[PDB]
This record gives sequence, C-alpha cells and structure tokens, in this order.
Amino acid sequence: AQNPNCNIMIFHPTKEEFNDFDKYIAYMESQGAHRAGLAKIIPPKEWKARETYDNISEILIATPLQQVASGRAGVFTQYHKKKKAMTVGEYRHLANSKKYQTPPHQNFEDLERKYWKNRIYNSPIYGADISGSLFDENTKQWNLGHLGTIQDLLEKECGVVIEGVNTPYLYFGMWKTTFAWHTEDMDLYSINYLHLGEPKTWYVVPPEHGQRLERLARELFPGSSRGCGAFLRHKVALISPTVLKENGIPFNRITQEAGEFMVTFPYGYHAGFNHGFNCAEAINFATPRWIDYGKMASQCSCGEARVTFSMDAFVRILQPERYDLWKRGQD
Ligand SMILES: O=C(O)CNC(=O)C(=O)O
Ligand SMILES: [Mg+2]
Ligand code: NI
Ligand SMILES: [Zn+2]
Repeated sequence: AQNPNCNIMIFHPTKEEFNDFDKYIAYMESQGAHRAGLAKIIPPKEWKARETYDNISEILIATPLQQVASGRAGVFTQYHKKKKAMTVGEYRHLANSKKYQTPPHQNFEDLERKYWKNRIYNSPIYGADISGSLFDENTKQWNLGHLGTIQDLLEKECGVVIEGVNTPYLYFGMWKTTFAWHTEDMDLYSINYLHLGEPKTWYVVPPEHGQRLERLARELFPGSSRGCGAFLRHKVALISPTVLKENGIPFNRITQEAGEFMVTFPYGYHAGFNHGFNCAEAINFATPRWIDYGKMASQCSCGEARVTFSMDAFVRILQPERYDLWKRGQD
C-alpha cells in the first residue's frame, strides 16, 4: 500500500505531465497521495496562470464577511456577519491597515503560534465564494475554468444525464481569515490555486480517519451535534492542532504559497487560515473513484447548510432514499 502513514505529498509535474489533468490526478493517487486527504502540486516553471495581476482592483466583493468567533482559543465557532460591498482595491487597502495587517513574525511556525493564540480576539473580513476566474483564457493546462464537469463525469460513469453546472470561485483573504473544518459538498474533490499574495496554512485529516474527527467534534460542540447530525456541513467549527494532538486525532499540516495548487481528496476534512492579503481560486471536481464517496456522503437536513443548485441532482441520483428529507432542508 502506497503512503501508509498518510503524509501530505508534494508533486513537481513536468510541462508534458501537466497536459492531461485527469491522468495526473490518477498518477498522484497511484503513489498514495489521496491517503493524506491533501496534496500540493508545484506547476512546471514554463507555466503561468495569466500574464499579470496588475488589473484586478475593480473586481467587486458584493458581500464581504466579518468572521466573528465564540469559544476558547483552540475550540471555537465563527459566524459570518455581512458587510457593505467593496472593490478588491478597497479590500486590499483594508487588509494592509494597522487594524488588520499581519504582525511581525519570524517564520511560518511563529505566525501559526500567533494565529492559534490570538485569532478569537479579532474579526477579520473575508471575500468568499465569488463566482469567477482569474485564469487567462489562453492558459490551456490546469485552468480551473476549463475542467471536465462533475455532471459529465456522473454521465460518463453511470449513464444518467443531469441538470447543473460547475464553475470556479474566487476568495480574497487577509490575516486570520479562517476556513472551518469541513469536507466538500457530496465529499467531492477540490482544487485550489493561490493566485497572489500571502500564504495559506492548511490542516487535514486522512479520509480513512475522518470519523475520528467527527466524534471529537460531537464531543466539543455538543449543542451543535444535537441540532444536526452533520453539523460540520455548516462550516463553522474550529479545533486547533494542539487540541487535535491532545485527543489523538491523526492530521497533517502544510503551507501553500502563491503559484501553488492544492488538491483535497474525497472525505478529507480540512481547515486553515490566511497569512495576509491573498487571492485564491477553487472549484470542485470528480473522478471515477469519487462516485462511491458521493453515495455515502453525509448530509445536513436541518436547514443550515443551504447549497448550490447542482447538488440537487447529485443527491437525487446517488442518494434517492435521503432525497426527500434533504430537499425539505433546502425548502
Ligand atoms: O481557501 C479557502 O478559504 C477554502 N478553500 C477550500 O476549502 C478548498 O479549496 O477546498
Ligand atoms: Mg479589475
Ligand atoms: Ni474545501
Ligand atoms: Zn445542519
């Protein structure tokens, strides 16, 4: 068995290997990358996502979100308070202000220590889930707006034609912006490209150990767990590496820098934080190996998780018994 300790693997494809996306994901899995739940892909030196980032300031962040925390430093929830619209140029100036900017630090480990000590005492503002793309249309390799769609994969594997579309999303971050513990909708893959700016630190639990994280979460968030049998779908709960280690939960960590891709694998729980002003692009995708995970994915039916149009069909075809209850949650 490849990668039996479930370590995060880092890949350096050549320009020739970067042509065929599906083939390279299958290669990484042949080497055991999915056992970690997360992999890093450094593009070949010949590749670029676009020519420059000099002209992005007029993108609108229609609904910036202030991430307000409750709890203790290592075990907290966050809620998202909606703020007034602002452009990317306005948000960058905000991120760089004395109130929000990254503090002085020695290295990524010192910054990580400062994040976990102090996150709860601040409320950073995140531009999230903004439909769009920063890949140039002429970038042919690993262009996250030109991937094969999940609806087409389900049709190729299972023969059933379904409605829905699959497009990328942009994220604009600042120091302390936080992504809560979660798996993807329908336990899909994700791919994330850090276009510019400061790094993103990730934490991940191997898929084979995901139920250990769920059991700890039910212990640490006992009201939330009574409210919903899949409350991590709400994307609000944070648990620090120190708390995970104290409770014996297997996990790994890695820092993504500008110009790098990360892939999350089906049922790989992940969480993390931004180091300073940055912009990322991400999208979900599927492979044949995903289908069995889609069929088994938990679902929130309490009403909180509320998701895209295209998840309807995935539930309807892969999880017909759950469909009626899940759809009541959506309506
Ligand atoms: O970058 C972020 O805020 C969150 N992204 C992801 O969870 C992802 O790519 O799966
Ligand atoms: Mg612009
Ligand atoms: Ni994710
Ligand atoms: Zn719920």
